Amino acid sequence: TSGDYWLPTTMSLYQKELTDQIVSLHYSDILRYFETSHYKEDVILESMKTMCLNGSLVATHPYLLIDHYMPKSLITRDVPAHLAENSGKFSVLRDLINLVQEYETETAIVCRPGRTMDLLEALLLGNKVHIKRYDGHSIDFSCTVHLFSSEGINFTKYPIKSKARFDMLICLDTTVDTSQKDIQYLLQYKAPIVRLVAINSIDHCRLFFGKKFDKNSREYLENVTAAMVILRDRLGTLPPDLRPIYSQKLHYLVEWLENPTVPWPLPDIYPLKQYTSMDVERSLLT
Amino acid sequence: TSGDYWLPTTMSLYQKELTDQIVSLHYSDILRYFETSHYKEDVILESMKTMCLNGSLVATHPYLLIDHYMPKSLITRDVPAHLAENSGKFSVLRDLINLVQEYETETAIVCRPGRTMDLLEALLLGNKVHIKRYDGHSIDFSCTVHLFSSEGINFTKYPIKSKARFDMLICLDTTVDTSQKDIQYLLQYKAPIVRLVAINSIDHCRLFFGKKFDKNSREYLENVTAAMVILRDRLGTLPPDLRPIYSQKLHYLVEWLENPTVPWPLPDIYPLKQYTSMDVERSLLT
Repeated sequence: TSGDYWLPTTMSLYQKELTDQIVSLHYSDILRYFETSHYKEDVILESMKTMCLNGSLVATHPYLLIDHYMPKSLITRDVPAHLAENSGKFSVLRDLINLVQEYETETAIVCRPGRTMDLLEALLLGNKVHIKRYDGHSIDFSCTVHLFSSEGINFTKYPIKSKARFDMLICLDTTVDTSQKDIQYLLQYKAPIVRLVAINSIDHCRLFFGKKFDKNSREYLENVTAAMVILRDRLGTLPPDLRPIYSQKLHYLVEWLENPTVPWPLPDIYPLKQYTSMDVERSLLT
Repeated sequence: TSGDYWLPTTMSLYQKELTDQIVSLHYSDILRYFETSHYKEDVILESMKTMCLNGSLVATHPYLLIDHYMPKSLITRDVPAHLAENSGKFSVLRDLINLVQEYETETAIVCRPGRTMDLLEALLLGNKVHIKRYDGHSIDFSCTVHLFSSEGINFTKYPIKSKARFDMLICLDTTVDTSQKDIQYLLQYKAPIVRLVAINSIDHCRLFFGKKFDKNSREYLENVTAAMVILRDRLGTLPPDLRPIYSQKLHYLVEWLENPTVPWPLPDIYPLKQYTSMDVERSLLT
């Protein structure tokens, strides 16, 4: 295929409920937003913005949104499994690095800076992997995983030590813009993009409609929020045919990890319906 | 020891947050309750009551409180692990029946009727166990697990088929009154009580102060609610010395399952502090 693939992930029970709660907090704002369509009050424009942000943080990990109860130490042996258990996306990734840590490879992961980067590292300490960060921060393996910010790197204070290609570039959140100059640099080190996408979540909406309407388009923001709200009851659950692949811990993907030139083994990004303002109001009544 | 033992359990991340949310919903009522100490308005008396009930349902399983997103089928192979993952108490019990299913034994479990009973069954379908219910409802193993209501049985429409002792009686919730005539009947079938107690939760409060003050005592209700609210930041986390035992999946308890006459391997119920109305107001400001 194209070198640009999505890897759908699940949602925790907790991740599903937090999203249902985020939507409900913004109930009034959502209706105000679709009602007075053709002015968009900034109280309300930004109420939708923060809603999509919050739903997006949860989609990757609930700790990005709700701090307390978070382990004082992210370094203890129990942490990696605790984090995977509370994010369907971390789980998928944990299964993925379990396959690639079997290889002599440099693998790149791009995600937003800050706490996302520290939880990614916390997680990867449960894999047999070297971890390199390029933000001056942090807490005998054949595979090294490099963590890059999606919001600006700085290769002249932190150069790539590698020497070798990145065999794949993983996108953890929809915060990553793979077209930016810094990521296009990583992709050409001598590279396939796999995007971790929680099914039927804001990630899935941003991705799919990101084609459709592009930019900070009118119909983009609207379709993305209508679908986030409406699809909110089908968060993180896979079509029945994907289920054995994930249950078998993504072993399905080994031939593709062997030959990254081989066609992507999984279905293309599932289409998301175009929803009406009336579609959204129905969903909110229920 | 005495034949009456507690088995501390953990809390899910989701279980901890729901409890922090339940407490917060009742913020005003809690302060009103401790403020006008010496009249207790029933609006407020029952506000504390429902708070303790809700915190107690979550302590056993969040689905007892928040229905939606709950699997349409509790019978599919994935369900048992999904339920254990969302209740620290279900996890402990899953580890426990993994030990005892190795034996030719009749094991009794008492819990409140209704959905608690259906989730207990859902869970136990993931163990190599026979399951008997005595409430006319439901969805080659050496071990059979009998599920009894804590709120009245009816042995003359559903008699014990067993023929053999119950080697242990497990208390899932604080809903079980082991002194009642129906449970004292089960305990003498020719029996050790193990109580599944989520640490630093309402279960732990009811148990500990249930000695202390007994009955629907004045100081009982008050100490139990002050401690629930105050201990709400230390929900479900074990003292460091218990952690390998649970990490090693309760294998620590096998010699005791071999000889139930052997002294209980674990520490006695940890004491809970007596808290002030001023103690509770501090906790609520923070």
